[PDB]
Amino acid sequence: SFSGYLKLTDNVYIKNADIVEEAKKVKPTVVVNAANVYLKHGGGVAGALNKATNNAMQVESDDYIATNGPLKVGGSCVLSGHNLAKHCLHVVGPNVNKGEDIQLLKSAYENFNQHEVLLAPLLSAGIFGADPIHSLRVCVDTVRTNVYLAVFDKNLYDKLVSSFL
Ligand SMILES: O=C(O)Cn1ccc(Br)cc1=O
Repeated sequence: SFSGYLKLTDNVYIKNADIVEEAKKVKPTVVVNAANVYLKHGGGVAGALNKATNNAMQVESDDYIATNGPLKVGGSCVLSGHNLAKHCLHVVGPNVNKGEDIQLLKSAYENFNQHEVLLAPLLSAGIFGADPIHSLRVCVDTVRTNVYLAVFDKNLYDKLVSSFL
């Protein structure tokens, strides 16, 4: 199971970890991907998860987009977790760098409530441009299911823990 996590609330846990390495170790039922609406897994968490699947996540995602069209910002889809998890929940948080609406971050986190337990990154953090402290606050105030947050950057992990209200 999940180990070495710091408990933030009744249902939110956090660890300084590479989510790919965490997924390979725990083999969770659900790993959350920081997806974009096109499921183009180029960089950040998406690029790293996709590379760990030997591009199988991207091939599967391109078939999903060909059939269904793009996701909405704030939306999600459930696809295979390949060698990382039973399922991958591709969640689209708003990308501030692309001028997307930051109020959609709460809608993005609501997707986590459809899964009892998840391994996840902070939505809209990193290359998505949002304030990670604000993302963690929205996470704790929105997600009611068991979420295990993997924060890649040590300095950010330390700041998130020390500033947590
Ligand atoms: O650490 C993360 O999980 C995401 N991330 C990565 C690197 C930096 Br710097 C900021 C940030 O939000």
